[PDB]
Amino acid sequence: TGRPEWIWLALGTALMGLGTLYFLVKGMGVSDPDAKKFYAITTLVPAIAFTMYLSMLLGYGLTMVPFGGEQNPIYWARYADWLFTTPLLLLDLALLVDADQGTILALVGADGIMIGTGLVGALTKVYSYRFVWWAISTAAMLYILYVLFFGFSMRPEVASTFKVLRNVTVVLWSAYPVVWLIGSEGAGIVPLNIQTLLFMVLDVSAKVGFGLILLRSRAIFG
Amino acid sequence: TGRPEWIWLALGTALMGLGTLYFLVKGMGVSDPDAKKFYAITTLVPAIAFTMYLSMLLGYGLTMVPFGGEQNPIYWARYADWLFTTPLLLLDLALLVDADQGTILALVGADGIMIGTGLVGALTKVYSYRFVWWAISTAAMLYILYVLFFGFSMRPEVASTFKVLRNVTVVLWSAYPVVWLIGSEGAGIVPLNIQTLLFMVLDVSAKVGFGLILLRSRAIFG
Amino acid sequence: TGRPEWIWLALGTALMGLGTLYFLVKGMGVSDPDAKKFYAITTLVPAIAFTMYLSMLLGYGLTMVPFGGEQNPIYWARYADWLFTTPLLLLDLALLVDADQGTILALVGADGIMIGTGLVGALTKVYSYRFVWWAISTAAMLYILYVLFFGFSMRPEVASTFKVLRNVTVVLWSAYPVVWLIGSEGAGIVPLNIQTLLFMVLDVSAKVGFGLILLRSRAIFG
Ligand SMILES: CC(C)CCCCCCCCCCCC[C@@H](C)CCCCCCCC(C)C
Ligand SMILES: CC(C)CCCCCCCCCCCC[C@@H](C)CCCCCCCC(C)C
Ligand SMILES: CC(C)CCCCCCCCCCCC[C@@H](C)CCCCCCCC(C)C
Ligand SMILES: *C\C=C(C)/C=C/C=C(C)/C=C/C1=C(C)CCCC1(C)C
Ligand SMILES: *C\C=C(C)/C=C/C=C(C)/C=C/C1=C(C)CCCC1(C)C
Ligand SMILES: *C\C=C(C)/C=C/C=C(C)/C=C/C1=C(C)CCCC1(C)C
Repeated sequence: TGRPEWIWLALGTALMGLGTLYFLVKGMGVSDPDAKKFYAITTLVPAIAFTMYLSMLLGYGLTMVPFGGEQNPIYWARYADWLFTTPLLLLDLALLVDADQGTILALVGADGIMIGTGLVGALTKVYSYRFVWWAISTAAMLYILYVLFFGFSMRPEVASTFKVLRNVTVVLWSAYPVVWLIGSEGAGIVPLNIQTLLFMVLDVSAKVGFGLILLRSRAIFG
Repeated sequence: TGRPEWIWLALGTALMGLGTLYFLVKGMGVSDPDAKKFYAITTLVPAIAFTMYLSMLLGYGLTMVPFGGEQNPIYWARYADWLFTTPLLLLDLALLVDADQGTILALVGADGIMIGTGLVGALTKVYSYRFVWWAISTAAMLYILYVLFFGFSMRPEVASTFKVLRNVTVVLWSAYPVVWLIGSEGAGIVPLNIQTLLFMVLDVSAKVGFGLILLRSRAIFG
Repeated sequence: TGRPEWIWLALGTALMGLGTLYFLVKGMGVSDPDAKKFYAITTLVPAIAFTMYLSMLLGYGLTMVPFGGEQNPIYWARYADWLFTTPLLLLDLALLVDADQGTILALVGADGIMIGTGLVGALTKVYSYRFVWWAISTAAMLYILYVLFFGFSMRPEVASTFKVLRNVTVVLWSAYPVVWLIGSEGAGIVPLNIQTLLFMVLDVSAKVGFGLILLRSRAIFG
């Protein structure tokens, strides 16, 4: 179509779709109660992203936001996607390390604030304020990464896989506030099609790649 | 009023209301921890539907959607209703069979995708796309029914009641994608008042009738 | 700014902000699994309110609602705030008394109906109907307070702290339906700036003061 970013949305849609079907088939047969939780989460996440990418592709998950005296196309559906997939993702890490519930609630709450304020920032019409919400969102992100890095005796296999996905999480999650800032959502330093491309690549990395790593570990089996 | 479907919304409102009060009174005295969960769920579900039916009756839970070059009255509040009551309903069946958490998360997630994409379909302005979302929603439904049918040793009483409500669930839930397709939401083969009538009858069946069956079983008691 | 209520929104923002940082620092070091849940909740609640107060201060968490032939400024973000903080608050009391899950689900469900119908009331354009939703919301509140008062052997310390926060909860929560009724949201007997002032004072009392009392108790430690 007329939206140059469509190809990234179509590609994103296809890969989340393919990832969902992979994990869906991959998850067949799994009877270990613990393995099943990781499979459920890891299958659900790209299943949601699939529907959210398709809504952006079809034009539903997009709105227009006035700021800078300009009409800025804001794919709100990315935030809806993140609002559900990032706590699931954290759930993966919490179950991994048998996190305390209080810590999980801390993380999921901080996460909802993270996406919620990033959405608010994305939809805020007063340009300067966009970055106040960015800053607060980023602070919630930093809290989360802090908890994950310096909070989260497990078996060596758990500790081992946790360290991998933990380092993946930091680099990956940290890229999102940077893509937003430089992208058409924030400072408009990079145009929307490039920004969509970037977020697509991070999302598929976070929602299929991350799952491929997790589900490759015996750490998910009790 | 001027909306011919009002009587079905008024009737739906009254019966969910009456059902809530019934289960509320019925639930008094129940001290068994397990029985209390089934009562909580089974009381909450029509309590929510009551508020959602009343919002449709009063005109709040309704929006207008352009497609087919027509202004289509979409009772979005039915989806809000379903978004909360159908996982509760699944919760009833999961607790029944002592489902694994991973399986519950699978089900609740698939359920949210089911209602979420059905809502998206209901609000989609490009007519053809309405049915893409229908198809995806229906696929999530089929997944759920698959899990419930061929996934979900329990006591004979549990197995017995599970089989009943399971068969009820399949026929009942399966009717919804058919009513949407033929109704003014989808192909416009049946007009809105008839479609509302149909959904009211299914909702009261799913939100009061189903609860009457469940709460009639000793299966809910530990 | 031009909104006379801003100072109450700015003050509310500052105090929820200060409260969050206090509990955040206060919560450092806590390793007791149980204490951590109370800290997580009690820190998250004003963290959310902080973001919600700031959204009202900046003008994002506000919409205009036609009724009485007037344009009524409705701070929808207060309801978003409440929708998340009041179940957390109930969670605090449930964990306190080791509530049955069925009872918690009952409470959280009734709570969502409470805020959900109060939001619907706040956004309802037919003036009379505003109070039908108020009445239903209030009935859900009364249910909750009923459960908390005459439903919720614990150690004397638990029973002791529960009784305090329980009495706090009744007086505090009960003030909200009164402030809405007399405030510009309901009968317009008290103007919006006064109404905002009132809700700010209740919110800080409920979201920082209540937490200061809870976190002051050894009842939160296993
Ligand atoms: C361990 C196995 C079986 C791996 C195969 C993965 C297949 C699943 C579906 C396709 C997507 C997954 C690949 C993960 C890679 C990412 C981090 C990002 C790649 C995105 C872009 C397309 C190029 C890569 C492909 C492998 C599709
Ligand atoms: C087991 C007992 C006590 C049963 C009595 C149920 C009473 C509760 C409130 C009213 C509604 C419930 C009836 C369930 C029946 C449905 C499947 C659908 C009937 C809807 C339409 C009205 C006609 C039936 C009535 C019984 C109200
Ligand atoms: C037990 C200790 C350390 C108490 C100190 C609390 C400090 C935290 C942040 C500021 C707010 C908290 C005070 C709670 C009081 C309320 C019930 C309402 C007071 C609101 C208005 C401002 C005046 C009071 C202040 C103490 C800020
Ligand atoms: C899809 C899955 C994941 C891992 C996405 C991660 C999302 C974030 C870490 C987003 C963070 C944001 C911040 C910190 C500030 C700007 C707004 C964002 C929501 C993009
Ligand atoms: C109220 C309670 C229940 C049991 C309602 C069930 C709802 C569904 C099974 C709805 C399914 C839909 C699908 C499959 C596709 C069209 C959109 C719907 C959301 C109606
Ligand atoms: C912020 C924290 C808390 C304790 C707020 C409590 C909120 C309520 C008890 C609100 C109740 C309402 C009712 C009963 C009817 C009018 C609408 C309200 C949502 C204000």
